[PDB]
Amino acid sequence: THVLRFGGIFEYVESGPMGAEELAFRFAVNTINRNRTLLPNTTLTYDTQKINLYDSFEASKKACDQLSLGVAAIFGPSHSSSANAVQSICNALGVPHIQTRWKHQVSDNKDSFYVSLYPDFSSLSRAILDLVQFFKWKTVTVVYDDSTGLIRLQELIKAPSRYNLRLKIRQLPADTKDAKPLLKEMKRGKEFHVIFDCSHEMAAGILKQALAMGMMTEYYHYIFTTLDLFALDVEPYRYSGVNMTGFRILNTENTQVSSIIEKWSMERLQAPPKPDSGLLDGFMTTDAALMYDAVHVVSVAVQQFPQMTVSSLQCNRHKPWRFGTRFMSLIKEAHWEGLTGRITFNKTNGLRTDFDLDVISLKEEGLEKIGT
Amino acid sequence: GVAAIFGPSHSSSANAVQSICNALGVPHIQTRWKHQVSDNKDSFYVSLYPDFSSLSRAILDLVQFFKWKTVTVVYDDSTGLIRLQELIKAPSRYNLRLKIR
Amino acid sequence: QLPADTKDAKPLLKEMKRGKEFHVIFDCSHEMAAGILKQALAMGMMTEYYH
Ligand SMILES: *[C@@H]1O[C@H](CO)[C@@H](O[C@@H]2O[C@H](CO)[C@@H](O[C@@H]3O[C@H](CO[C@H]4O[C@H](CO)[C@@H](O)[C@H](O)[C@@H]4O)[C@@H](O)[C@H](O[C@H]4O[C@H](CO)[C@@H](O)[C@H](O)[C@@H]4O)[C@@H]3O)[C@H](O)[C@H]2NC(C)=O)[C@H](O)[C@H]1NC(C)=O
Ligand SMILES: *[C@@H]1O[C@H](CO)[C@@H](O[C@@H]2O[C@H](CO)[C@@H](O)[C@H](O)[C@H]2NC(C)=O)[C@H](O)[C@H]1NC(C)=O
Ligand SMILES: *[C@@H]1O[C@H](CO)[C@@H](O[C@@H]2O[C@H](CO)[C@@H](O)[C@H](O)[C@H]2NC(C)=O)[C@H](O)[C@H]1NC(C)=O
Ligand SMILES: *[C@@H]1O[C@H](CO)[C@@H](O)[C@H](O)[C@H]1NC(C)=O
Repeated sequence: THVLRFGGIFEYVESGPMGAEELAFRFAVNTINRNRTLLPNTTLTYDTQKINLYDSFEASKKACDQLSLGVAAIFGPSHSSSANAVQSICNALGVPHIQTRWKHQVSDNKDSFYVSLYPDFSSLSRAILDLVQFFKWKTVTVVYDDSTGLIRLQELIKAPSRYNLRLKIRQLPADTKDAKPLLKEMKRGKEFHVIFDCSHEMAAGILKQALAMGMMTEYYHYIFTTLDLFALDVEPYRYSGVNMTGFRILNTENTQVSSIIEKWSMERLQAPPKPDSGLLDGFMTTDAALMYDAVHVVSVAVQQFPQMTVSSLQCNRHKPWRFGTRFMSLIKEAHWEGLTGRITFNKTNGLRTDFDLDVISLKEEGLEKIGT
Repeated sequence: GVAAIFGPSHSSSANAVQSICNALGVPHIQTRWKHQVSDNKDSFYVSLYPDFSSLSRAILDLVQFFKWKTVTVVYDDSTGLIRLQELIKAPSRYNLRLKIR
Repeated sequence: QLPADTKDAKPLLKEMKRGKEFHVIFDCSHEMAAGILKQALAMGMMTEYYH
């Protein structure tokens, strides 16, 4: 009648409540319900459960609990261990499974009811590979942190088979934040061009230890992979003369979009985020930005189909959801220029391989856009 | 009611049944290599297939007894690049020139 | 000469970095020597080329 119900599975915080991706999902449902102009007949409710992100069975419990309670979509357990579990819950039951962060798609996965609003690393990799040729390099050094990130950079590893690069691949130590044994080698090894593959939490920690090593002269050039380089405290580095270069998807250029981020920080007012870390405060990460888009993309789909009755499904009984294929194809065919530019999926797999990045770089006047 | 589960033998479903066996306590004896995620906090699993952290140095020893200076690693699926970590990272410490296809 | 009023000697050190001067014989008190040595780090003028 006037109610639809989205699911939700998030990490269980203990110290400091309501973590980062949970706020993005709550702020999105409240926004669409408030601004009545979009979707003007039904009100969205939510059933966010909280698990550990490294338990593929605690995820499978809370997935069937939301299926028994009755939902219309599950917005991702957001980690490669339990994402593959809840995806195959949603395939047998028929319910869509909107992911929000990249995982390893196995090449023979025969599932269909999933979309991935995080940009594919089959397209980010060629965006980096284009950017190591506009700068005309012949010797790079890919540094990653966990072993899954080597699958993230396939097209950059396979690149010296067709171009003139000379790859040298290193790995950060897994346990500590002390990568000074690594950087002493790279300073001595004459490697001035680095393509770091880290999260922005670990990218700030290397960028402080690359300053204490004196490896931040005007001879170096760091390309970061993460789409959160705009949220770095780059003020200790802006005068030195380095050229950090990264991509950026979250459109700050639009006034209608940057109004949301200004309205984001007022609920983020209760956050002293320990400013001795290296992260700017009051900025919304790109992982929370995609969850705010993922609610609106499905909200476009329910607008184009008012015949949804949220039924309750059993797991132990095997029966697909009767509005499955009708509602899933509307999600794969959608457009919504929300926070992160154009959201349009790919009809073959269901991923996102068509997006609009902004190449950002470091200058003395801050961290500025130099291309698209 | 069993005492052990002898592996679903593939990287998609091995990670599922491993985390079934961790919460239930039952051992999970694997029999073929998968991608161990570096932050997996499970304990009830053994892997009788030899690790590719040790096969990789066995290959890297064998490309030096033959005294090579130019190799060409060819793999088939993308998981196999994680299989050969220590051979890709090798020209940072030796005199090889890797070309990966 | 350092500016007399401020502790901001970044207009000075931008010239010395650009002027290729790698050898400096600073005459300061240790209160002001610590303040220049922090601003010589934010300018990136503390590589292994300087003395
Ligand atoms: C849905 O998703 C699928 C993925 O499965 C998309 O398919 C991919 O589409 C991209 C489009 O960019 C294809 O990219 C193309 O591949 C080239 C690779 O070079 C090969 O071929 C040349 C010449 O034959 C050889 O020399 C070489 O050795 C390789 O064998 C790339 O060079 C091109 O992409 C990029 O080119 C340059 C990079 O330097 C830049 O201009 C751009 O970054 C450009 O993107 C070329 O476009 C890719 O092969 C497809 N298949 C995959 C990944 O398996 C679908 O397109 C998508 N559907 C949509 C969007 O509707
Ligand atoms: C509430 O929704 C309405 C209807 O969309 C918004 O009005 C326009 O929204 C579109 C995109 O949704 C913008 O491109 C237009 O610029 C908006 N028109 C204006 C600003 O006159 C409205 O902006 C939404 N409310 C808020 C607070 O953003
Ligand atoms: C790498 O470093 C500099 C330092 O940020 C980049 O910026 C230029 O800095 C010089 C200082 O001598 C200014 O005169 C230029 O105007 C700056 N560039 C622009 C576009 O404003 C510089 O762009 C980078 N150079 C290379 C070759 O990568
Ligand atoms: C649904 O919303 C539209 C808005 O244009 C309205 O015209 C229509 O009457 C609504 N349907 C109802 C209230 O059943």
